[PDB]
Amino acid sequence: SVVISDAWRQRFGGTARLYGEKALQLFADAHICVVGIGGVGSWAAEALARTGIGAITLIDMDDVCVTNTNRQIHALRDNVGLAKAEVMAERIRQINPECRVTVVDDFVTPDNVAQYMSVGYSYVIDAIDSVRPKAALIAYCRRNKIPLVTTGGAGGQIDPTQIQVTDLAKTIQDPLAAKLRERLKSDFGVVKNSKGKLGVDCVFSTEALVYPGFGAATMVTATFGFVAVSHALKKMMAKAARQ
Amino acid sequence: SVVISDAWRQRFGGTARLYGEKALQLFADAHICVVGIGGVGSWAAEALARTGIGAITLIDMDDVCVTNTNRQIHALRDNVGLAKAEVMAERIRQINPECRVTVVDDFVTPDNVAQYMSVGYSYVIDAIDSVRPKAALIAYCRRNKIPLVTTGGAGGQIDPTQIQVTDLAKTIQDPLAAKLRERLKSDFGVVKNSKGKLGVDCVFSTEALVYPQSSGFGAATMVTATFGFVAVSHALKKMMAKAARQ
Ligand SMILES: Nc1ncnc2c1ncn2[C@@H]1O[C@H](COP(=O)(O)OP(=O)(O)OP(=O)(O)O)[C@@H](O)[C@H]1O
Ligand SMILES: Nc1ncnc2c1ncn2[C@@H]1O[C@H](COP(=O)(O)OP(=O)(O)OP(=O)(O)O)[C@@H](O)[C@H]1O
Repeated sequence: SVVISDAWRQRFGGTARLYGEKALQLFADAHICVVGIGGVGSWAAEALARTGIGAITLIDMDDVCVTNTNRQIHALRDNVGLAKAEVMAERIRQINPECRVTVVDDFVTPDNVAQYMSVGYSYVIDAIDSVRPKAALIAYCRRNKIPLVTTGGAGGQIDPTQIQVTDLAKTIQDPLAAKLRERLKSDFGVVKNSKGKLGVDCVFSTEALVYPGFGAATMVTATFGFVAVSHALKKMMAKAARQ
Repeated sequence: SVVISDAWRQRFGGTARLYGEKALQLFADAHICVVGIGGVGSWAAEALARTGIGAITLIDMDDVCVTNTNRQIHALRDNVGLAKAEVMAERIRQINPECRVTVVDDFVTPDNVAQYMSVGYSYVIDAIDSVRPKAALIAYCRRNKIPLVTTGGAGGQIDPTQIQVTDLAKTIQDPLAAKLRERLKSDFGVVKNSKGKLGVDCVFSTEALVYPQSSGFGAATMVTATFGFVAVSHALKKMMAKAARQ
């Protein structure tokens, strides 16, 4: 459904060499949504674009702030005060002019989550920090079998080598992930499996949290983003191989 | 000491909250050199800037090519055909206008390495791909006790969770590192000591290589950038430890 141009092949030849032609087409035909374009999600957006994903949706309504500078790819002096999602969309268009980027200038809420998630995404990357919306987002994708990867807390951590993906039920050292399980259970009835799983893939770190509200670093928060994207692409490729 | 301005505190207050106030100033006073502004070094540079490093030198003479798009932070439509180091420098100035950024529009060679490393860097991040000059750079820094972190090959890899740090003698699934060791031996007589170590810290991955599909190894942002990020984290950690020891 995207006809790969010669220019696209120039941009993404390295992607073809790594994942294969079938994968290159799969990515070019994919539509991935990132919700929250902050210290995790902005790097996830970047990585999507640089891996030949053919359509990307970004959901956020916040502006670039100078305090974002330590950990968000869109935080540059001339961007300050502009909407994070539009700034990122403009950058994606510079990475891959043929990528179809949509900006939703809104916050996902429990009342609008169904209408936004129901578009038909290949994958959803959840990089929101507010717990009530995040729980609602995860609950919705999970019930509807919308492929999702969610991300735990990326602040207060210095070691990018401790980042990994596991079922949301098995995360450790992560109070955000913990409070999410709580909310899922009580407000959406989401609960453990036969196997002790919630069936929700989560990027988290095993690192014990560093208290000074938390600080953050690019090397860690970006790696959350990148690990979420690589997890998604792996799943998508495994699915495409199966059928 | 570099004076930390109120604007600096606005940009990097998150850094101070994570690493502490002493570290904020250590980073502001630091001068770190990145050699090779590509799949790994471009993201190393980005990360140094966003962590409040006060001086950064960038060494490369290559230009931004459209084929860099899959894995280099400076590869955008408008930059194609410009010098990588200059493009990256301009971006660092947008991240932190008070960072002092030096561009060396050249390649490191066995004949210029001493002059370029004679500067007194806090740290050197070696992200070059060419094995002969890579050996020359590493051998120079090692002999001179210049703090350095190198990396092996970042291509042919899809899993950013397998990246970690070991001594250069101990890397696996990394033809580049292997050649590098051969060249260190053959050209600088640098060889393993009694404990099996070269005394060179190297970012590598345990991942089995993914060979060319569809003309050398491919690469992805998610992995090559994480190489650079793990290099920066390692360097900052070592710098903080040496400061505390002192
Ligand atoms: N319900 C929501 N829908 C979409 N995006 C959201 C929602 N809630 C939060 N976000 C966004 O998620 C991102 C979270 O990013 P991150 O945690 O790094 O921190 P930030 O909010 O930019 O920083 P700070 O904590 O300093 O305000 C932000 O860009 C934020 O605007
Ligand atoms: N002797 C050297 N000194 C400084 N930089 C170097 C040296 N040799 C190579 N480099 C730089 O190291 C970086 C390596 O990056 P990377 O391996 O991603 O390759 P690239 O050269 O942009 O890719 P390709 O040439 O395969 O398209 C490049 O920007 C390159 O110009």
